[PDB]
Amino acid sequence: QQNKRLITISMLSAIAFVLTFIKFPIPFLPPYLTLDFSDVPSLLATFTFGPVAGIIVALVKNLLNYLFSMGDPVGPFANFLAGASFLLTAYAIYKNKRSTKSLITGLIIATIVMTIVLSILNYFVLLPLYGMKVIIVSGIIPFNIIKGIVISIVFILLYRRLANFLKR
Amino acid sequence: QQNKRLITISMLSAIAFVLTFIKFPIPFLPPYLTLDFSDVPSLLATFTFGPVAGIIVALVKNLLNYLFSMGDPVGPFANFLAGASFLLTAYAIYKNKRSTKSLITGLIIATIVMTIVLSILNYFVLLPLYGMKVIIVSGIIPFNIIKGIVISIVFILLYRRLANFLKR
Ligand SMILES: Cc1cc2nc3c(=O)[nH]c(=O)nc-3n(C[C@H](O)[C@H](O)[C@H](O)CO)c2cc1C
Ligand SMILES: Cc1cc2nc3c(=O)[nH]c(=O)nc-3n(C[C@H](O)[C@H](O)[C@H](O)CO)c2cc1C
Repeated sequence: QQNKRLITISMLSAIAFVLTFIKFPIPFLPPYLTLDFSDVPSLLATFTFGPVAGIIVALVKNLLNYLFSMGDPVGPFANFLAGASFLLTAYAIYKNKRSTKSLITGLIIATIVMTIVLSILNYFVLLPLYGMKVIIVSGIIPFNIIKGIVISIVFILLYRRLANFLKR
Repeated sequence: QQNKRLITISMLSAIAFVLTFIKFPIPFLPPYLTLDFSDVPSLLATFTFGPVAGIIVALVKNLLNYLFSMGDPVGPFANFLAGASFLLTAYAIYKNKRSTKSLITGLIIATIVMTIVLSILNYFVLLPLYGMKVIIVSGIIPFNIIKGIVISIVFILLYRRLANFLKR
């Protein structure tokens, strides 16, 4: 039971960690911003268990990616922050009344939050990925948008294909 | 707490799943027997939490490997059985009185069990990896032995290098 939740959380983290390495920077946009579906399983986790289940996934994926894809000891962090802010608000919307109309709108406000909060913390995190400008933040945002959207599209498709033997 | 256990179990499963693909059949021995350290983290899991924590890891690693490295819908199973039999007895030895002397001997009896039980179930599982002879079982055993040993050596080294800031 508790163990059933734990087992699946683990599987989702495994797949996420994997997809962590299938990253591919965006044309015309900065390359420290890479983009992967290490976040889609984070979302299946959250719309199956808690948002806490979700956060566990975004978090474990990022830690592992840290040790290994090291040399970028911040990138991991930004990827977590986006993951969690977005998954949190998106759940903090699909949470309330009803479902599907709510899920999708939860994803739209989700990417909007994510982009805001991250363009903010990016004006106090782009600096430490010097350790390891405004025009830079307007290479940032365009990115965040597409991540929001695309993760949403992919998530949505798969979450759909759960109807299969979720029932039928 | 419960969540701390769950987090680390997840990390260990992620690393295991990964190491699942770094496999490399043994010279002079059959090639459906591949050999990987997808089992070492299973062991760190068990000598840190339950043997149940251990089994969760050997199990999640094998499931994922199933879906993906499919085409071998039995290999996954045999890898689980070895993993669990060995990790189980090895813990069912380091469990009792004292530690280190017990840990190592737990690994010795562990590989001896694993080899026995698997050469057994292999005389009623080599057949279904036709679906998907005695001389074959004496390409099997020599394998099982080296897996026991080598996993043990590797496990032992790493488990050691936990002294670092496990304390100092
Ligand atoms: C400086 C820096 C900024 C990042 N900003 C974002 C971001 O704003 N949104 C996002 O989804 N991922 C972001 N990432 C994550 C990036 O896609 C991923 O962590 C890669 O591992 C970086 O190589 C950022 C990474 C770095 C290093
Ligand atoms: C027919 C068959 C027998 C196997 N026997 C063993 C075994 O005896 N011991 C072991 O540790 N792994 C065994 N494996 C696991 C193998 O190393 C791994 O799971 C690969 O996925 C097989 O291609 C076996 C796999 C197959 C297909």
